[PDB]
Amino acid sequence: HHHHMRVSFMVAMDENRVIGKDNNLPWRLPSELQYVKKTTMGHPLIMGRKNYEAIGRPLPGRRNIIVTRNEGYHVEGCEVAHSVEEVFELCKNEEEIFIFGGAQIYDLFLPYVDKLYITKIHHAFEGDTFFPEMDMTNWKEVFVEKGLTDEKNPYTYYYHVYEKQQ
Amino acid sequence: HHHHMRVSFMVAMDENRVIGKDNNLPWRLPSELQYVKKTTMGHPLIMGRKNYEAIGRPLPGRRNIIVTRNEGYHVEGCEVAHSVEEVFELCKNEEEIFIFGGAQIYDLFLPYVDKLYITKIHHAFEGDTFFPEMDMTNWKEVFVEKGLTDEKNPYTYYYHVYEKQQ
Ligand SMILES: NC(=O)C1=CN([C@@H]2O[C@H](COP(=O)(O)OP(=O)(O)OC[C@H]3O[C@@H](n4cnc5c(N)ncnc54)[C@H](OP(=O)(O)O)[C@@H]3O)[C@@H](O)[C@H]2O)C=CC1
Ligand SMILES: NC(=O)C1=CN([C@@H]2O[C@H](COP(=O)(O)OP(=O)(O)OC[C@H]3O[C@@H](n4cnc5c(N)ncnc54)[C@H](OP(=O)(O)O)[C@@H]3O)[C@@H](O)[C@H]2O)C=CC1
Ligand SMILES: CCc1nc(N)nc(N)c1C#CCc1cc(OC)c(OC)c(OC)c1
Ligand SMILES: CCc1nc(N)nc(N)c1C#CCc1cc(OC)c(OC)c(OC)c1
Repeated sequence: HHHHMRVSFMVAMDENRVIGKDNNLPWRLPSELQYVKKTTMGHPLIMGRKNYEAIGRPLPGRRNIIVTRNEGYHVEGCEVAHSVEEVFELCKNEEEIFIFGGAQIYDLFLPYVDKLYITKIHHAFEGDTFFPEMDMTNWKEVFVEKGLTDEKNPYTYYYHVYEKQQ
Repeated sequence: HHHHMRVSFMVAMDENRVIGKDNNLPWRLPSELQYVKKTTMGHPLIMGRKNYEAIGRPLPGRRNIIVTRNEGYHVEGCEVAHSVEEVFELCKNEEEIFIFGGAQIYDLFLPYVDKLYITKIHHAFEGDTFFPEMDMTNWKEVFVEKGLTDEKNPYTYYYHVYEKQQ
């Protein structure tokens, strides 16, 4: 609408939409992370404050934008926004931005998502944090591929990309 | 028109519109069945008498409505209707109803379909029962996604959803 960048979600979730456990990731898939790095590289990452602090460091090659209500919050090598609109202001001339989680930030940007890069992990983890439900009416799957399952990547998972039609 | 529920078709068919063989399903896709259960949950299932009897049991979490000309027909845990209009009476205040087959019941409700949930299986099965032809002009595809193909689900198939424009 009023904003001009493509708003993409980047997320990995399990069979029951779990994305987190005890303020961390419930699984380790190095190959899935490499897919994430390659796809997001050169584009802003929009992160909830909690998500960012668990990561602990600016992710290289991308604008790191942290979303917080804390008006005195500052991190070296990162930009801080306090609302959806402030993100939109900081990113006004960007081609595409990646909403990178976690759940509160996914909920925040849900009315604006144009494109969904969702990895689906075929396992039911114990967890406390969930990706929001989405009505996929007027969305089309434009990419799907099986993830690498091996000794280092011990679950079955698929990369999916959906694009909003309206 | 005069009825106020959305009339949805729920069907799985192959390359030649085959839906049945010898009064049963020509394939076993448990993942497709999982999609069907999730999509139809909480909404009425409208089933031809033959379709229902092959299933043999009320499907849980949904109003089971059986269409038959047999005026003395009764099944515990299900409702019986004898015409399209009687189904519309039973479902007058429903949000959406799912025409669940088989072919005679799809034929019956064809003039009233608003929405199509079609699974397309990329294989040509031997069969005797077919989904009726439909002119898709004035229909828009509002969702498409690849189904899961694996050891338990040995065919390639896609979920499609179409909505009628008029
Ligand atoms: N599997 C996956 O794809 C991913 C998993 N995760 C997981 O998710 C979990 C973290 O998610 P979650 O707990 O939801 O936290 P978030 O990352 O969503 O961060 C929540 C914080 O965001 C800020 N915030 C929330 N709403 C607003 C608002 N309206 N305006 C301004 N700031 C706001 C607040 O910061 P403040 O308190 O400073 O005001 C809040 O504490 C972790 O387990 C993490 O590992 C995260 C990303 C991806
Ligand atoms: N792949 C898929 O998506 C699906 C496949 N199927 C398959 O389809 C086949 C069954 O289809 P089909 O043989 O056409 O049978 P139906 O399920 O459509 O049942 C036909 C019965 O419906 C009743 N009926 C038909 N017309 C009317 C009417 N105008 N008024 C009142 N009742 C009516 C009659 O009941 P009565 O004789 O009692 O009077 C008739 O015998 C099976 O092979 C099944 O596995 C079924 C559903 C889905
Ligand atoms: C699970 C991966 C992931 N996959 C996908 N498809 N989208 C995402 N948004 C994320 C994510 C995330 C958050 C996240 C990323 C990380 O590496 C960059 C982390 O370092 C190891 C991390 O440590 C706590 C937490
Ligand atoms: C093939 C599935 C199916 N898929 C879709 N997309 N729509 C449908 N309307 C049906 C259907 C049907 C009929 C049907 C359902 C069943 O499980 C609930 C059955 O039990 C195993 C069954 O056994 C004889 C017959």
